[PDB]
Amino acid sequence: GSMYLRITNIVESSFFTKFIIYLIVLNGITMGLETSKTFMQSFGVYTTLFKQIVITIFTIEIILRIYVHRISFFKDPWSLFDFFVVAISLVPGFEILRVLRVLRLFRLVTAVPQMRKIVSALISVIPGMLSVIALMTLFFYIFAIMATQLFGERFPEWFGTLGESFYTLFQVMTLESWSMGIVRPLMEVYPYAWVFFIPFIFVVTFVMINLVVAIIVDAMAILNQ
Amino acid sequence: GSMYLRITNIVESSFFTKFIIYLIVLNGITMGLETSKTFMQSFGVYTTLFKQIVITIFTIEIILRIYVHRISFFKDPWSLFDFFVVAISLVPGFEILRVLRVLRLFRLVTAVPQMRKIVSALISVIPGMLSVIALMTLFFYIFAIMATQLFGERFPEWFGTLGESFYTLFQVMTLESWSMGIVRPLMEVYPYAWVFFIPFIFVVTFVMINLVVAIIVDAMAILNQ
Amino acid sequence: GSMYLRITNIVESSFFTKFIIYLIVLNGITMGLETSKTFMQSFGVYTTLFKQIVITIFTIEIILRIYVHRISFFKDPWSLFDFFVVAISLVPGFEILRVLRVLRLFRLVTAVPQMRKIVSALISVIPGMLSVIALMTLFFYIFAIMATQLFGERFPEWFGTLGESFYTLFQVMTLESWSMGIVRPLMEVYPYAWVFFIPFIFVVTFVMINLVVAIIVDAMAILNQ
Amino acid sequence: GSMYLRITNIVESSFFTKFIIYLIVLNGITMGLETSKTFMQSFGVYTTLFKQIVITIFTIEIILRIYVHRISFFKDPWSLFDFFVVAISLVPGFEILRVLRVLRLFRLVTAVPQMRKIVSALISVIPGMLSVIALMTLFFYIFAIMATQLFGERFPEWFGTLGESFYTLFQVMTLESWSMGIVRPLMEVYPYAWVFFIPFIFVVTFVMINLVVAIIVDAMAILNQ
Ligand SMILES: CCCCCCCCCCCCCC(=O)OC[C@H](COP(=O)(O)OCC[N+](C)(C)C)OC(=O)CCCCCCCCCCCCC
Ligand SMILES: CCCCCCCCCCCCCC(=O)OC[C@H](COP(=O)(O)OCC[N+](C)(C)C)OC(=O)CCCCCCCCCCCCC
Ligand SMILES: CCCCCCCCCCCCCC(=O)OC[C@H](COP(=O)(O)OCC[N+](C)(C)C)OC(=O)CCCCCCCCCCCCC
Ligand SMILES: CCCCCCCCCCCCCC(=O)OC[C@H](COP(=O)(O)OCC[N+](C)(C)C)OC(=O)CCCCCCCCCCCCC
Ligand SMILES: CCCCCCCCCCCCCC(=O)OC[C@H](COP(=O)(O)OCC[N+](C)(C)C)OC(=O)CCCCCCCCCCCCC
Ligand SMILES: CCCCCCCCCCCCCC(=O)OC[C@H](COP(=O)(O)OCC[N+](C)(C)C)OC(=O)CCCCCCCCCCCCC
Ligand SMILES: CCCCCCCCCCCCCC(=O)OC[C@H](COP(=O)(O)OCC[N+](C)(C)C)OC(=O)CCCCCCCCCCCCC
Ligand SMILES: CCCCCCCCCCCCCC(=O)OC[C@H](COP(=O)(O)OCC[N+](C)(C)C)OC(=O)CCCCCCCCCCCCC
Ligand SMILES: CCCCCCCCCCCCO[C@@H]1O[C@H](CO)[C@@H](O[C@H]2O[C@H](CO)[C@@H](O)[C@H](O)[C@H]2O)[C@H](O)[C@H]1O
Ligand SMILES: CCCCCCCCCCCCO[C@@H]1O[C@H](CO)[C@@H](O[C@H]2O[C@H](CO)[C@@H](O)[C@H](O)[C@H]2O)[C@H](O)[C@H]1O
Ligand SMILES: CCCCCCCCCCCCO[C@@H]1O[C@H](CO)[C@@H](O[C@H]2O[C@H](CO)[C@@H](O)[C@H](O)[C@H]2O)[C@H](O)[C@H]1O
Ligand SMILES: CCCCCCCCCCCCO[C@@H]1O[C@H](CO)[C@@H](O[C@H]2O[C@H](CO)[C@@H](O)[C@H](O)[C@H]2O)[C@H](O)[C@H]1O
Ligand SMILES: CCCCCCCCCCCCO[C@@H]1O[C@H](CO)[C@@H](O[C@H]2O[C@H](CO)[C@@H](O)[C@H](O)[C@H]2O)[C@H](O)[C@H]1O
Ligand SMILES: CCCCCCCCCCCCO[C@@H]1O[C@H](CO)[C@@H](O[C@H]2O[C@H](CO)[C@@H](O)[C@H](O)[C@H]2O)[C@H](O)[C@H]1O
Ligand SMILES: CCCCCCCCCCCCO[C@@H]1O[C@H](CO)[C@@H](O[C@H]2O[C@H](CO)[C@@H](O)[C@H](O)[C@H]2O)[C@H](O)[C@H]1O
Ligand code: NA
Repeated sequence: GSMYLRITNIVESSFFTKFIIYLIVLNGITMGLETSKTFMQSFGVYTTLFKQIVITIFTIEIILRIYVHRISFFKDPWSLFDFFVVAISLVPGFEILRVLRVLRLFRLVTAVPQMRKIVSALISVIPGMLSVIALMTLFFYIFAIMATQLFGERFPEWFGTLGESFYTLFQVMTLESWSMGIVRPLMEVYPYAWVFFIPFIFVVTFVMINLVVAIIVDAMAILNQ
Repeated sequence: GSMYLRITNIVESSFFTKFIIYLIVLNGITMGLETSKTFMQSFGVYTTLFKQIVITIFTIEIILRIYVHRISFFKDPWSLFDFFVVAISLVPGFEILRVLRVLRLFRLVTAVPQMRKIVSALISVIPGMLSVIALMTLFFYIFAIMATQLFGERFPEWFGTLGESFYTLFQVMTLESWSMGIVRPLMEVYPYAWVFFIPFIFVVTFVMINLVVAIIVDAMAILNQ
Repeated sequence: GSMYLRITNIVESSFFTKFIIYLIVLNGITMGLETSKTFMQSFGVYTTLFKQIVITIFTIEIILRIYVHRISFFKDPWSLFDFFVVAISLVPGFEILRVLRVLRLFRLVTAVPQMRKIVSALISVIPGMLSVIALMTLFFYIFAIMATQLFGERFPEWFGTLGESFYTLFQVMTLESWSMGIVRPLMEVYPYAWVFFIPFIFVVTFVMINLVVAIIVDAMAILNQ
Repeated sequence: GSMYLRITNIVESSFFTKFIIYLIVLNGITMGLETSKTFMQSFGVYTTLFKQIVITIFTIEIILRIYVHRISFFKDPWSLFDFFVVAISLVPGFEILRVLRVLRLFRLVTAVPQMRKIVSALISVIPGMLSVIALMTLFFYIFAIMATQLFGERFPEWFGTLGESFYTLFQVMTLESWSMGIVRPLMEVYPYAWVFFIPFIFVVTFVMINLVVAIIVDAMAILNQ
């Protein structure tokens, strides 16, 4: 009751979240310096223990947050994200987790209010995009299957798999080395390969243009009214 | 009369189109697995016959649809598309048709209502573009002819044909390896080649920008009113 | 007087301009077929004389047009363009003119009304762009001079001239092989070369974005009112 | 008093700033010609002294400007820029300053009113971008650290440093040789490298799209009202 009110008044105070922010920036500087190998021979003893103390502080502070807000902490996406980040950082995963630990720096966007505002502004335009995202995914899946069965035996590196055909169709979509890297080599053996790729590029570019216009008229519809 | 009303009540029922949708997704999974050669040695006997039964079901179900709606089925673009897809899938074409058979997966967009809504939204912005499309096609045709007669003998691979000059001008338009892949090699022998290509890129980029702005002010004109 | 009224009624009749249009499309087909060398061994005798008769018809028909409208023909940009095109096509220029002759196909846009409408729509957005065009040209000129004097001796092919530095800065602007083609080779000898090019790319991209937004708010300003 | 009023009437007269403008354009022509080495053997004696007289004139004329407007000259960004430019041009820096001297040509934008108007129009859209700029910088910093610690030992040239990982992530962002130049070489040894780069590209492209839409709705918000 009084303990609760006092400890919640600590958890949702400014100085608490500010202290967490400043641990975040200091530890961001830390992880920036830890990529330097000469630096690590000299100061690795210190930098590792600094990461240890920040992570215990974070785990304690989500213990307090989750104490204050039991169900609503798990109903809240930002705190859900802080939980899952410190949890990943807490697990001892074949070293692939060491690189995942630096995701804790993303907590900066959850701790600081303006960053939180812009990333929710970013997520909010995604609902309107689901229709075109699914249209494009189906178009890519149908074309990936055709590109695989058309070019897979003679070009195993680029189209031998459904997965590699996704990859290289996605490359083509970004128009990166499309004709010189993939189409023209293909035409040295399959001469009408452009019949598959020119339409692919045209439809993909037009749908991608329509995606971005679709966004604007949404941000404008909330504006003119 | 009563038979008609009963069989039309079956054809335009939800469960019918839903069953067709679920055959579509199952067969999409099927065609996804059929690109895998090891999978096919094991289960090709089954996967081929699954494709056989889905295609007979589709042909039966367009027989029913076309029965219900004789003229209007052929006046309807989505059903016209389903007809032509199953028809392609029904024809025994030098194996080039085997890859065309996976176009049947596109029926998913015609069967499901939201996909149908977004692709007609996509087609509908095309009318407004016809003017600029034809302007660009004429500009490409005039430039393709000049690039052919300017660079064709000394660069047969890139400009020896009107068709190859279309191709490589289209490549340049996507700005993919423009100077490094085509212009600079050309300048090693024809030093003023940039006089042809820099304007080409400028006019092409400006017209393409104007295309996309042209789209927005159309989607906005239906909005502000 | 009556002769005038009758011959002007012929020049500004539909069938006259339509006949000119159909000569244009036939001759476009002609010039398309003339790039084919095997075709020319067979039918070059005919195709050349077809180009001769169309060009005499065009010169006669601008003689009539300029007869009808003396000063205003020269005050009119479309007719100014037809004049200069047939004039180029009439001059016997070291064969560089043979390729310029196909510019006569552009007369199609001047003869047909809808094409004329869209290309003036295209020209009309250019006035608003003069400010940013001149800002960019000054920025390119200042940077081209620095890139020349910084990298010209050790990289004569890319930056040895002010002209070659324009060219390759323009290439960088289109982001085509920027780091792999130019920056990274430069850094193998001049390690801080990115200090010149990263800002260049940032400012160039931001100004180019601002150019395109600048266009939209103009096309919208004529709309919301 | 009277001297002041007379000398301020000279400094803020048109002909004064116009004369400075014409020195600027003449000296721009000069610096354009100075990159030419054959030109310099012939006329370098003259061109260097021309640059000497223009720079003394500029230093005198900012002496007069700063005389007229003591505090407000330093409170004014355009005059602050002219000051710092002539000051750089006045310092005798291991020849790295010789190339910086051509920045004096940028004074043209500060002297001429329309250029001044468009560049402040350009700066003014930057405030609204700070939120997304900082979001992207944090995302790049977190990913640069992961790309360094994931790929640095086996790819020292592209990811051996935090700085080189910034560079090549920025390259990927411009989609320049992404898969062919970096991802596919990486996959020859680290096969799941796309799990790092495909998301990177998706999030980076979406945030960059949102940046540009963010700009438009700002330029439109000042318009519809
Ligand atoms: C919002 C996010 C802001 C991001 C701003 C980023 C500012 C820093 C970017 C770093 C750019 C330079 C990196 C670099 O040059 O790397 C070199 C070293 C590794 O080399 P090293 O092995 O030390 O080689 C020594 C060679 N020697 C003896 C001749 C000197 O590698 C390093 O030493 C890297 C040192 C990085 C310092 C950390 C900077 C933290 C900035 C603030 C981030 C806080 C937000 C979480
Ligand atoms: C986060 C919010 C929404 C995100 C929007 C995108 C959502 C859809 C994402 C794609 C869904 C399909 C994923 C997929 O098919 O994965 C297949 C492959 C498997 O890779 P793999 O076969 O292991 O790679 C081979 C390379 N090797 C052997 C030499 C190592 O892995 C890949 O190659 C994937 C390549 C990129 C595929 C992108 C597909 C784009 C579809 C439409 C995207 C939206 C456009 C607006
Ligand atoms: C709206 C459209 C949604 C699209 C979502 C796409 C999700 C699936 C993307 C597939 C990405 C991965 C593809 C891939 O990795 O290919 C590998 C195999 C071929 O290799 P394989 O010859 O089996 O090599 C065996 C090697 N061994 C023995 C060591 C294991 O190739 C395969 O096995 C591919 C298996 C694909 C499964 C089908 C997935 C269907 C997803 C739902 C689509 C329904 C809408 C029509
Ligand atoms: C679906 C809705 C509307 C679509 C908008 C585009 C409509 C216009 C499409 C193009 C019309 C002209 C087609 C054409 O000229 O085809 C010529 C070539 C023939 O190829 P080919 O000579 O067999 O290729 C040689 C390569 N080889 C020998 C080594 C195998 O084949 C090609 O290389 C074609 C290359 C692409 C040409 C694109 C022309 C773009 C014009 C404006 C496009 C619209 C921009 C908004
Ligand atoms: C608004 C503008 C519309 C533009 C639509 C463009 C439609 C035509 C695009 C041409 C695409 C194909 C070009 C092509 O494949 O070139 C091959 C030949 C040159 O090869 P050739 O030397 O004949 O080799 C013979 C080989 N052999 C004996 C085994 C057959 O090269 C040719 O034969 C080219 C023939 C082109 C025919 C002219 C088409 C005119 C279309 C309408 C344009 C009118 C508007 C002015
Ligand atoms: C039509 C309506 C308005 C058009 C907007 C653009 C207006 C401004 C155009 C550029 C003005 C300056 C032209 C210029 O500086 O020409 C220099 C070079 C000379 O070439 P050169 O030195 O012969 O090339 C060397 C290659 N080699 C020896 C191996 C054969 O030739 C080039 O390399 C030129 C390269 C492209 C320069 C583009 C400069 C862009 C400035 C801002 C463009 C507008 C962005 C919105
Ligand atoms: C708003 C900004 C407007 C910018 C407009 C730019 C117009 C000029 C662009 C220059 C493009 C051509 C550059 C070029 O071709 O470079 C060649 C020479 C260096 O070669 P060089 O060593 O002379 O070789 C001689 C070879 N020989 C004996 C056989 C003739 O290199 C040169 O001679 C370059 C000469 C450039 C002349 C200066 C042009 C000033 C234009 C107005 C700028 C005023 C605003 C500040
Ligand atoms: C002017 C108004 C606002 C401007 C917007 C951008 C503001 C943020 C800029 C970037 C801040 C971080 C700078 C940084 O981390 O510098 C690190 C490296 C150090 O280079 P270094 O390690 O010496 O390069 C190695 C190459 N070598 C050894 C072979 C010579 O140097 C680099 O490689 C930098 C590479 C480009 C980094 C761009 C980061 C973009 C973040 C978001 C950009 C805004 C997107 C809208
Ligand atoms: C919504 C729009 C949908 C657009 C869909 C378009 C699909 C069209 C795909 C075109 C694919 C072209 O791929 C085509 O494959 C066949 C099948 O082997 C090749 O066929 C042949 O190739 C060469 C011929 O010199 C030989 O090695 C061999 O005799 C044979 O395999 C064709 O020469 C090639 O051009
Ligand atoms: C709406 C805008 C329209 C823009 C249209 C612009 C068209 C301009 C095209 C410029 C083309 C340049 O192409 C030009 O071709 C001629 C004709 O052989 C070459 O001429 C020469 O090339 C080299 C010279 O070293 C020699 O091999 C040879 O003696 C000769 O063929 C020129 O050196 C080349 O620079
Ligand atoms: C069936 C679909 C209907 C077809 C019509 C749809 C449009 C298709 C256009 C062809 C696709 C290739 O698209 C190519 O993309 C590149 C991207 O670098 C464009 O380059 C772009 O540069 C600027 C700067 O970003 C853009 O504002 C502009 O849209 C475009 O000019 C090429 O100018 C464009 O041609
Ligand atoms: C509006 C924004 C304006 C932005 C303007 C930015 C301009 C900055 C330009 C940075 C250019 C870097 O170019 C720099 O040139 C000098 C001058 O030789 C090189 O200096 C040195 O290079 C290498 C060093 O290993 C040696 O061969 C040699 O001893 C020497 O020439 C630098 O190492 C290089 O990094
Ligand atoms: C006669 C025509 C009038 C000439 C003026 C018309 C504009 C011409 C611009 C030069 C054309 C090259 O166009 C080049 O396209 C590339 C596409 O990757 C742009 O790169 C682009 O990145 C972003 C992200 O998409 C775009 O929002 C932006 O438009 C542009 O900066 C280059 O910045 C631009 O310069
Ligand atoms: C907001 C979104 C955030 C997205 C973040 C995504 C991060 C995911 C990064 C995936 C990185 C893949 O990088 C992965 O690195 C490990 C660690 O060595 C490699 O592991 C192995 O590589 C090869 C295996 O043949 C061998 O040389 C060796 O035995 C081993 O090092 C993996 O095979 C590689 O695929
Ligand atoms: C001082 C200036 C202020 C700096 C901020 C201005 C923005 C600078 C951004 C960095 C420039 C590189 O710009 C790079 O252009 C490429 C063009 O292929 C973009 O790729 C683009 O793809 C799509 C499709 O066209 C565009 O709608 C979008 O704008 C962008 O994501 C990269 O995502 C972008 O990062
Ligand atoms: Na490229």
